[PDB]
Amino acid sequence: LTPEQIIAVDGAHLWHPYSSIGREAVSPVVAVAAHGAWLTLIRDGQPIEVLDAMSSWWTAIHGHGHPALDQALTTQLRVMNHVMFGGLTHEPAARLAKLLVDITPAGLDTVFFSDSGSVSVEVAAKMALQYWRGRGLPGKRRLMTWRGGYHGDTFLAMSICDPHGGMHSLWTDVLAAQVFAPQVPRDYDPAYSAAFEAQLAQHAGELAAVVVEPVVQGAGGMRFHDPRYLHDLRDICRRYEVLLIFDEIATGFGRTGALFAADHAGVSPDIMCVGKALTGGYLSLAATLCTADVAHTISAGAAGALMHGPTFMANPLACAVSVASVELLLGQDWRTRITELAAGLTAGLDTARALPAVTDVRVCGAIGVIECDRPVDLAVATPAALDRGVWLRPFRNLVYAMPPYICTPAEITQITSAMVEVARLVGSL
Amino acid sequence: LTPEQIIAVDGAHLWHPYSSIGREAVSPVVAVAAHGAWLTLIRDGQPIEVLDAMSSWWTAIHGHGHPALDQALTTQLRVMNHVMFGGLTHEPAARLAKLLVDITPAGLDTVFFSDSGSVSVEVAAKMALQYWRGRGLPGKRRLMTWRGGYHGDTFLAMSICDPHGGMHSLWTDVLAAQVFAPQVPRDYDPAYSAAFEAQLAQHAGELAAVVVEPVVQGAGGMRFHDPRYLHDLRDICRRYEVLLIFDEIATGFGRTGALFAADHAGVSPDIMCVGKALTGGYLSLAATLCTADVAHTISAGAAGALMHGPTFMANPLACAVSVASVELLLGQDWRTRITELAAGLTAGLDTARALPAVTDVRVCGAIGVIECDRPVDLAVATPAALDRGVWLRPFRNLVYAMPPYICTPAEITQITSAMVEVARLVGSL
Ligand SMILES: COc1cccc(NC(=O)CCC2CCN(C(=O)c3ccc(C(C)=O)s3)CC2)c1
Ligand SMILES: COc1cccc(NC(=O)CCC2CCN(C(=O)c3ccc(C(C)=O)s3)CC2)c1
Ligand SMILES: *Cc1c(COP(=O)(O)O)cnc(C)c1O
Ligand SMILES: *Cc1c(COP(=O)(O)O)cnc(C)c1O
Repeated sequence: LTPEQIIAVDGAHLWHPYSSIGREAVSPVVAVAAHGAWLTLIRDGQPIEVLDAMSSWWTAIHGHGHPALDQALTTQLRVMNHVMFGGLTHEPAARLAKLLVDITPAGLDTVFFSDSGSVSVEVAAKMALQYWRGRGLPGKRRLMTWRGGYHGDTFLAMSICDPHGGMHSLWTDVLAAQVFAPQVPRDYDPAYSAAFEAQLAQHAGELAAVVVEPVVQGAGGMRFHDPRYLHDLRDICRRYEVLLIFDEIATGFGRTGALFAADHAGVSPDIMCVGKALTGGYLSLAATLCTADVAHTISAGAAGALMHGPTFMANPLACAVSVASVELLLGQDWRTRITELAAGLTAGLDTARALPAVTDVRVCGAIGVIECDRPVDLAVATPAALDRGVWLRPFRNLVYAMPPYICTPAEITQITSAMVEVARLVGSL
Repeated sequence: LTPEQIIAVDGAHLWHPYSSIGREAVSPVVAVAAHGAWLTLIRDGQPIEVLDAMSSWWTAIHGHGHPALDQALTTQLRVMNHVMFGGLTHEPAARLAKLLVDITPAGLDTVFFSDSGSVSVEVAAKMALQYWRGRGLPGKRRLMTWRGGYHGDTFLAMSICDPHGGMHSLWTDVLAAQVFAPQVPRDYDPAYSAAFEAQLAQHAGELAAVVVEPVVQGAGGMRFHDPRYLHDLRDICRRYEVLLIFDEIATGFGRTGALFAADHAGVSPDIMCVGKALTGGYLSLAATLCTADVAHTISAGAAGALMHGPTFMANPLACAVSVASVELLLGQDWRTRITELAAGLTAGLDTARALPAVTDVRVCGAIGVIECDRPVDLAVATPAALDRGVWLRPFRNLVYAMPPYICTPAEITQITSAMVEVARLVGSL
């Protein structure tokens, strides 16, 4: 198919994320290649190379087509594409499980592989509920979180997404009613934690778990909070006998400046989810880790097993590329790399603070955000960035980037310049 | 890692489908290769070649390491591993969407890609709910099904799984309460459809959709029913204005002897799910298709969009291998191939009917089932099958196979021989 033919098929037959059929304000742009930090896109019928400032939705941490990751995939392909994980095991699964247990916050000893972040969140919830059932406490079945969160699109995951953000409005009566604390603030205020505790205390006997995104709330608004809040959550959960689940599907694998965002706080959750960058952006894969205590309690309960098993559980191809991606991250000075990227993002976005429509500029590791005082027009913003050689996708009032770790200083300058200019056009009209 | 090292890591760190940690009666067997219809497994320190009689949980329709599928993957890898589907489109997605629209039951004109069958079921339910909300009838929010079904492991999917088979007593107050008709019989009985209608009639104003597995119920007990029931369902659904959803995640792509199981009845559902064999068993991928009417009604509603969007939506690698797998199937005389396979299964399983512990023998397309009078002990069955050069995984009281389409007549008889011998041992204790 030609780009024109692709557009015709797409408009007629393809759903996109959170999209319509037949009512799209702008056609999607045809992507024809991806290499390193660059996508090749079709603009006016011609192929142009642009920076993947979004890392293709947090995924492309090592860039596209990294020789080591391409090689890992092709190597596994020649030996074993896939076998069922029911009754069989294999080297890619064992290698990955071992790596993940070693590098995640202390105490996370068991690994349940699945196909996506939303599924890994549902697995996490299932672990939590089956845990309390194994303790003879089946009343502990609700979840608590703070506002501003995102945990995926399956129906349980939706129930802990921000009620405004995730629109409880058109989903009233269908979603499980969970417990929501107020939006966690940026700066540390012990009074927020005390209030969180007081609210949790009232519900402790019906709560299985607190579930949060640590340090960075991603799709719900690109908000940052002080790591000390996670220290408080660990303490509150310990004292009131409620499990703590960290959703690191967006934050994992160096993105926030630590290997996992929990490391900023020096705290371990009872259960942890990982996903987006796990395979370095090659293939869908996710994992849910839990402590020995959680695993043994589930296994010793009346049920005797965790009642979940995805068809493609622990897929050898996805596991093999993940092993390569993680080893590639660990085998370099990733901490200095992210620090340099953060510095580059800070320097490049600093000029945005003075712009009339800009309310905030914030950076955390390899994440850069310009917050505006009004919604960003995608029909204006997208071509504005493309003409500058950058692929950006604003959301609501946010112009943001989470660039590949391989981006040079010159590339970060190019990304930030495009971001600043998108923000300039917001306050123009 | 050596096979012994894999076992050690596995026992300590890896969850398996529907399993415990540290309480497994049998260790998993190490798989070290897969090629064509054969797996290389480690048994007592030695590699052995065995037939993949399960097609690696219904996935490996063309066998493992098929050159056309291997090549399709590496070709796509050379150009573009992945890009975000938010604001971008690509050739693999367009090629696959066009194919799927053109081969599925008539009227299924739009395609939503996701990463697993369970997610695709959640997307189907979301489509149905959003459809009725777009019609100003939000009271239509429940689902109806018949007993014996399986639809995946996420929480909404669980709500329509058989209440006994999905131990809904273990998930009492947590699952959505859905409407269950009695187990659909094997033989056609107009009285059953009359009762189905009478029950649906009572709930019509609160029902968004009927959701069923067409013709073959897989994980809920490998049961077959007369296709005429689907004709009745389509009629009932039309007359009472309830959407019809077919879950073809197990039945799709030739498995039951028709391209899709709905084709046995000439029936088109409003929404359809596909998954297991979609990529030929290489990679996780699923799709939910719906009619233009459903798509337009969602798009014209208050939301203006289907509120779902997986990170790896329409992954180019997975889509590219799926294109090759679907084209490979359509490019051969698959119908004759499946008829030959079914004949081989029927001929080879006939002797089992006489065995003392066997209650039924049944075949539908490339699916062969020996139903026993007692739950099958995996500790006996697995080694017994491996001794006969075949990988079999019984569940409950069922010794069954869904072999790769590429199995020769000799290989099919080897599979059935092993199945018969397993059934013979079941009656030996
Ligand atoms: C998750 O909801 C529940 C709760 C309690 C019991 C159940 N039971 C079921 O879902 C039965 C359905 C079957 C699904 C498939 N299954 C499996 O062992 C496997 C699943 C994946 C397998 C692979 C990829 O090898 S095997 C056996 C159980 C479900
Ligand atoms: C699930 O029901 C609702 C209804 C209304 C709002 C919401 N949730 C939201 O608006 C916040 C969730 C965001 C998630 C990310 N998002 C996206 O468009 C994308 C999701 C995946 C994208 C990719 C892979 O490119 S873009 C925008 C919405 C959910
Ligand atoms: C994206 C995301 C999910 C859902 O992952 P999918 O792969 O899109 O299902 C869950 N939690 C968080 C924190 C995420 O960023
Ligand atoms: C396996 C299966 C599912 C779930 O698919 P996963 O990829 O395991 O999530 C759903 N429906 C049916 C009919 C299936 O056979």
